[PDB]
Amino acid sequence: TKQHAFTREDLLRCSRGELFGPGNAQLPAPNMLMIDRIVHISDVGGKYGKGELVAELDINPDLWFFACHFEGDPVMPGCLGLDAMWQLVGFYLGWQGNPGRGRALGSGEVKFFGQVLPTAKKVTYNIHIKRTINRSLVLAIADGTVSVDGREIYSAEGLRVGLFTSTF
Amino acid sequence: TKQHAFTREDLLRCSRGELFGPGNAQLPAPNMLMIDRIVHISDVGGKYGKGELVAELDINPDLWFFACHFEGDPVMPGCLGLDAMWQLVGFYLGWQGNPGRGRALGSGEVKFFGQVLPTAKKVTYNIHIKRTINRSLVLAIADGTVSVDGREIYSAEGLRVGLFTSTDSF
Ligand SMILES: CCCCCSc1ncn[nH]1
Ligand SMILES: CCCCCSc1ncn[nH]1
Repeated sequence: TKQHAFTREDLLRCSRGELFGPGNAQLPAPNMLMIDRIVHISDVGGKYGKGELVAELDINPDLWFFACHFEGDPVMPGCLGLDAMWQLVGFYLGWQGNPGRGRALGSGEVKFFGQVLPTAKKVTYNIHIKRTINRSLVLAIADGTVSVDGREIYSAEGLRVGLFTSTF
Repeated sequence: TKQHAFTREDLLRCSRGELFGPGNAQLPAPNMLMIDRIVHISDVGGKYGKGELVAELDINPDLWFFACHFEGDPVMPGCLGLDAMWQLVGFYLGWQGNPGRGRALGSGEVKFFGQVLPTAKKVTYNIHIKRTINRSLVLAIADGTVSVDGREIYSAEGLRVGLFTSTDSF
């Protein structure tokens, strides 16, 4: 029943609410959307055996955030790479067929120890689903890392995203 | 260490690199800047006795992020409120007179347990500096909370921001 890779246009469709349906998970649209394509997604395998996503974002100097962050010293904001990981975990929940709107619930340790310059080519996200809880509220817990051109730069442990039937 | 409150235009000046000077801390400019004003900043008091910042962001429905996040369900992204806390801690380091460019280093527990709708009036940030380290790299550790119209919605423990001179590597 399941598609395992998505193009930018599949994601934009999701952003309109047309991939998972109305009242279900949506990715944000530009300029908040931090994913160009989902290269792989399954509910088996991964670090913990409970699924995995691999996603990419193409970089070029003209990306909007580089001009305002910072003047004379462009660099992609860490919060945006962080948010991509939440975006992806949300996407995963909706992709599993669960109903409701997505909201990030937070995380454990987050680390930034590198940066994305405008001279980079591609950012890649790797997410490992640790647990899904299907009680009175439905939620996913995952670890994620963000890499730029092969090199690992951010990490986030215990990312939490939850789904809300009635919008918190 | 002298001025204890800043206006939006002080912050835009900072964003140009004209408040703390070249090679020192800068806030980002719009649309990444998540602060309209810093209502209070000192290096004494706060939760831990090592300083405090209180800052505000005015909300209105036409803020850019509401239109793309999400279509049919606008809500301020949590990462942006989070980033405001890092922006503020960075600002604090430069305001103390330390040299170097700011980079968020991460945090411990982050919690989102409410939201900012476009019908809100004002987001307020409260940051408590826990520790500053002035070793070979200079950095600040702080807890912060984000509130909307009086109500507490996000919290971040162990926010870390560090300063990087022209010799310091990333
Ligand atoms: C203090 C302003 C927060 C923006 C910096 S985001 C960042 N990228 C790599 N490290 N940190
Ligand atoms: C499902 C997409 C993940 C982004 C939700 S961002 C958020 N807004 C208020 N709390 N958290």
